[PDB]
Amino acid sequence: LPYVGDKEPLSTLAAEFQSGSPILQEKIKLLGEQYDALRRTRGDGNCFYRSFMFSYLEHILETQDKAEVERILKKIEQCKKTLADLGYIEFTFEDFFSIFIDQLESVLQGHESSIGAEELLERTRDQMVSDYVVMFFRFVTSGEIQRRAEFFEPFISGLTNSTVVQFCKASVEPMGEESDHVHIIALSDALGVPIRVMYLDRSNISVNHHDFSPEANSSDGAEKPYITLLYRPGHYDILYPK
Repeated sequence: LPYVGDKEPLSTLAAEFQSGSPILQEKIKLLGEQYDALRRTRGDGNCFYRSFMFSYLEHILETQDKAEVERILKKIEQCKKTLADLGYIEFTFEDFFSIFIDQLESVLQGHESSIGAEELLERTRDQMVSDYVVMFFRFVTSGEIQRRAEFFEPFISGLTNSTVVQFCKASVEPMGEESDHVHIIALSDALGVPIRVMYLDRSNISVNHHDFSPEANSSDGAEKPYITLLYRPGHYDILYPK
């Protein structure tokens, strides 16, 4: 029931699908040879954003990579400008920006408002913080898609049969609309953080993956991502390499 779960061994995912498709069972087995743990998110249609929020903040907490925080803060500030250039007035998003930025600061150590791993998890489980951080990612993702509407247009109208702004208002901005590859391209482009997604689906049997990053998403043609997510229909969970 919590928004973000505790770390589990991959064997619990394996037990969960012990009567499932043999293809899925073998992919889970392959997953367990490279990954030590899994962290689930509640399946409410915000899983990609919620799993990204936790794994990213936890990554900063554990690495104390202050230079990475400074980098994303610069990107976050330019996400504010893309939203303003599209006509979003600041009161529509300012609370989403300030709450996420507060978590970025809180997870860096050495000042009055620093927090630890337990309080971070506590905050990602609190709706009045977790949902605001999710809405930040949704607004940042929506702005990046609209800013590059002409580039995204053929892909969105091949997937759906709607315009770009239609897609953003219907399936990016509202809470509970689960993310697809268009969300993940736009978010990783907007924030500049690579994301590895492992696909636990029915396609030799292997677990397909894709690395989303400003470099990999470029149409002209790096470092392995430090965020790894597991995708199933309706689910994005956090994977921990071994």
